[PDB]
Amino acid sequence: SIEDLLARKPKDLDDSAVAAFLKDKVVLVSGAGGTIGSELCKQCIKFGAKHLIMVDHSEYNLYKINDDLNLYKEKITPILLSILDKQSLDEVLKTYKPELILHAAAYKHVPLCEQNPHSAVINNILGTKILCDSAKENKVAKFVMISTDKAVRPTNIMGCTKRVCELYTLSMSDENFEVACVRFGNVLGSSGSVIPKFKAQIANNEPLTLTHPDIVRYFMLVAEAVQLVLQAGAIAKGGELFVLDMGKPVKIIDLAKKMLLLSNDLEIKITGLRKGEKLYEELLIDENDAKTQYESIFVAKNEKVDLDWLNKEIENLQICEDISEALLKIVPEFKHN
Amino acid sequence: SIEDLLARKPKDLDDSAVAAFLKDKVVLVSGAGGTIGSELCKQCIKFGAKHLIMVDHSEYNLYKINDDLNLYKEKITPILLSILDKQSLDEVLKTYKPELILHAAAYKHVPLCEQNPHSAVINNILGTKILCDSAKENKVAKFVMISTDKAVRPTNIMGCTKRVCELYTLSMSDENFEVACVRFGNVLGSSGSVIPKFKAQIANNEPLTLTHPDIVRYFMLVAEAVQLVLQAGAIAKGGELFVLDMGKPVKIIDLAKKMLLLSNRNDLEIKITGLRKGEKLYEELLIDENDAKTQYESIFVAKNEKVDLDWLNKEIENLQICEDISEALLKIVPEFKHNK
Ligand SMILES: NC(=O)c1ccc[n+]([C@@H]2O[C@H](COP(=O)([O-])OP(=O)(O)OC[C@H]3O[C@@H](n4cnc5c(N)ncnc54)[C@H](O)[C@@H]3O)[C@@H](O)[C@H]2O)c1
Ligand SMILES: NC(=O)c1ccc[n+]([C@@H]2O[C@H](COP(=O)([O-])OP(=O)(O)OC[C@H]3O[C@@H](n4cnc5c(N)ncnc54)[C@H](O)[C@@H]3O)[C@@H](O)[C@H]2O)c1
Ligand SMILES: O=c1ccn([C@@H]2O[C@H](COP(=O)(O)OP(=O)(O)O)[C@@H](O)[C@H]2O)c(=O)[nH]1
Ligand SMILES: O=c1ccn([C@@H]2O[C@H](COP(=O)(O)OP(=O)(O)O)[C@@H](O)[C@H]2O)c(=O)[nH]1
Ligand code: NA
Ligand code: NA
Repeated sequence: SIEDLLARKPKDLDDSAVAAFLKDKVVLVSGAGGTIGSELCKQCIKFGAKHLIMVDHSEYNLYKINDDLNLYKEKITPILLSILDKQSLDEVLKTYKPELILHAAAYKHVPLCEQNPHSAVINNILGTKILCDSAKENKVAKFVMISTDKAVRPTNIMGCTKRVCELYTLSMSDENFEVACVRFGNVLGSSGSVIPKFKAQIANNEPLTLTHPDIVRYFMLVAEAVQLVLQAGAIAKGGELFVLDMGKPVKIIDLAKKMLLLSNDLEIKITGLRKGEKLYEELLIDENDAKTQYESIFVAKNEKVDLDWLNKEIENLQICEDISEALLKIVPEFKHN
Repeated sequence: SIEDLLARKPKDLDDSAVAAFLKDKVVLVSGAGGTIGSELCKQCIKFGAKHLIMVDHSEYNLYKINDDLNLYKEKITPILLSILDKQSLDEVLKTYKPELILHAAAYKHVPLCEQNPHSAVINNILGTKILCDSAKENKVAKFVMISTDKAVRPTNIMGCTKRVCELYTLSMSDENFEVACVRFGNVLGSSGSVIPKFKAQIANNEPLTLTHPDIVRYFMLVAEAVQLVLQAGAIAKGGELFVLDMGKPVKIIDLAKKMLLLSNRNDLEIKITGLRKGEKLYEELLIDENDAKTQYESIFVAKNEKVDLDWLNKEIENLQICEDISEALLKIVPEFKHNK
C-alpha cells in the first residue's frame, strides 16, 4: 500500500508518556470532526481522557466522529458550534472547565482561501483569538494549536493566517496558561488530498493530474503526526513552537507512478502550479532548533509580539481593503504569490 | 441496488420547464456542498444557469462540489461563508445580484439538535432570517427554502426549527419577493443517513442497528426530489408551501433485510436499539386530502397563513435569550409536541 510505503514509522512514539499527559483530563478538541481533530479525539480516548468535548461547526463531521466513538459515548459531548460564537463558547468552557484544549479548527485549502481571504482571516485568526482568549479567561491549563509547514515563509493567505495564529497564541502564553504550537506537513490520505484523488482518477480510468513535474511534499500518517503532537504538548512548558521531523521529501510524480504500478494504462497530465502554491514546502527543522528527548520533535525559536499591537492589527484585518498588504505588515516574511 | 428499488421514478419530471426557470439566471445556493445543495448546484448547471454562487461554511463540502463541477469552473463561484455573517452575506448579494436563492443550508440531525438546541435555533431559524432578509433587501426575485416532513406536527427541535423557518420565509413573501417552501422526506444515500450507516456496519462485520421494528420512512432519489423542488419553484407565485408525493412508505426493517440479502450476508443479526428522543415511528404523510393540485402529479400546495413578522421577529429574539427553548418553540408552533 502507498500509505504504508510513505508512513514515517517514527521510532520515538511513546504511548505511556501521552497516557501520563491525558489520563483523567477534561479535554476539549476544536474541529473535532476534521482530519486532524478526529484523530486527536480518537487518541484522547485511547490514552485515557476522562471527558472529551468535541466542538465542530460541520454537522456531518461532528456526527461522524461522535458515531465513530460510540463505544465511549458516555465520555464524550458533541458540541455543534462555531468557535466564532464567543458567548456560546464561553458557556461551554464555564460548564465543562477543560484542562487542555487541542485546537484543530481552521480553514486550510490554499485555493479556496485565496478566493475567500476575508473568511480565512475570520475563521483562522479571529476564531483562534476567540477560542484562545476564552480558554485563558476560563483557566484552561494548556492550549495546543495545530499549525502547518505552509506557515513557514508563507506564500499564501491560508499559510499566513496560520502564522498569525502562532504569533497570537504563543504571545498569550504565561505561567498559568501554557501554549504550544506544532508544525507538521501533509497527512496521508486526508479528505480531498492528492492520494484519494489519484485513486479515484485511476478507478475512473482518468488521467492523473500532476501540478508540476518537480513538486514535492513531506508526508506522515495521521496517527503518527497526532501522537507526536500530543507528546509535544506533554513536554511543553508554555511558549514553544514545535516542529516535527517529517523524514524524506516525496516527489508527487513518483507518488503518481507508484500508484499506477500498484494497480497493474493511464497518462499523467501536467496541469500547472496554482496561485500561492509552493514547489517545495519549507523544511521544518532548522539547524539551530533545540532538540527534545524525542528525535522526531524540535523546538523552533519564536519571539512574543506586543499583544496591544497585534490586537489592533487583528481589528484592522477584519475591515481593511487589502488583506494581503495588512498580513505582510504582521508577517514580514510573507511573500504572497 | 436498494437505491434503484426505492427510487420514486416520478412520471412528471420536466426538463424544459426547469430550463425555462433557470436559463441564464444568476443563482445562489446556500449549503451548496450539502447533500441537497450539491444536487441543486448540479441541476443549476444542467438546466442552464449563467452563474452559480455556491455558499457553504464547510470547507471540504465547498471544495468537493467546486471540484465536482470543475468543467464549469468559469460559471461557478465558491463562497466559503456562514450565512450567519450578515455583513459578508450582504456584500456577496450586492456583488453578484442573484435572481434566485435556493436555501439548502441547515442542521438536520435530530439527535445532535436535541443535544444542541440553541445551535439549531441559531443556524436554522436565525440563519434563515438573515439570508431571507438580505435576499429581500437586495431585491432577489425568488427565494426557495428546502424544508422537511419533520416540520409537520414536529416532535423534535430540528423539525420545529424548520417549521419556524417556513413561517418566517412565507410571511416575508410579497409581490416583489416570491418565496416558496418545499417539504419532502428522506433522500436515499444522504450524508450520515441510515443506508451508509448500514453499509459501514456490514463492511465491518457488525450487527445492523435498527431503532424499532415498525419504523417507516418515505424515500426519493436526490435528483428526483431536487428536480421536483425546482419545478415547484418555477411555478411558485410567492407564498406557496409545496409538498411532494413520496410514494409508498418503507419499513426500515425491510430495507435492512434487503441490504443484508443483497450482500449475501444474512449471517448478520439485526439488533433493536430503541426509538430516540424526538424520533417518530412514522413521519407524517405529506399530501393532505385538501391540498391543491398543480400540473405536476407529484407536487401539491398545502395551506399556510402568514403570521405577523413583528410578532415573529420578537419571538425569534426571545429564542436567542430564553431559558427553555422547547417551551419558547411551542409558543411559535402550537402543534409542536416535543418527545423526550
Ligand atoms: N490535513 C493535513 O494534511 C494537514 C497537515 C498539516 C497541518 N494541517 C492543519 O491542521 C488544521 C486542521 O486541518 P484538517 O486537515 O483537519 O482540516 P479539516 O477541514 O479536515 O478539519 C477541520 C475541522 O475544523 C472544523 N472547523 C472549521 N472551522 C470551525 C469553526 N469556526 N468552528 C468550529 N469548527 C470548525 C471543520 O468543520 C472540520 O471538521 C489546519 O490548520 C491545517 O493547516 C493539516
Ligand atoms: N437529506 C435528506 O434526506 C433531507 C430530506 C428532506 C429535507 N432535508 C432538509 O434539507 C436541508 C439540508 O439537508 P442535507 O441533507 O443537505 O444536509 P447536509 O448537512 O448534507 O447539507 C447542508 C449543507 O449546508 C451547509 N451549512 C449548514 N449551515 C450553514 C451555514 N450557517 N452557512 C453556510 N452553510 C451551511 C453545510 O456545511 C452543508 O454542506 C435540511 O434542512 C434538511 O432537513 C433533507
Ligand atoms: O490533482 C492533484 C492534487 C494535488 N497535487 C499535488 O500533490 C501535493 C499534495 O496536494 P494536497 O492538496 O494533497 O495538499 P496541499 O499541500 O495541497 O495542502 C501538492 O504538491 C499538489 O500540488 C497534484 O499534483 N495533483
Ligand atoms: O442506525 C440507524 C440509523 C437510522 N435508523 C432508522 O432509519 C431511518 C432513517 O434514519 P436517517 O438518519 O437515515 O434519517 P432521519 O429520518 O433520521 O432524518 C429512521 O427511521 C431511523 O430511526 C436505524 O434504524 N438505524
Ligand atoms: Na513509554
Ligand atoms: Na455522549
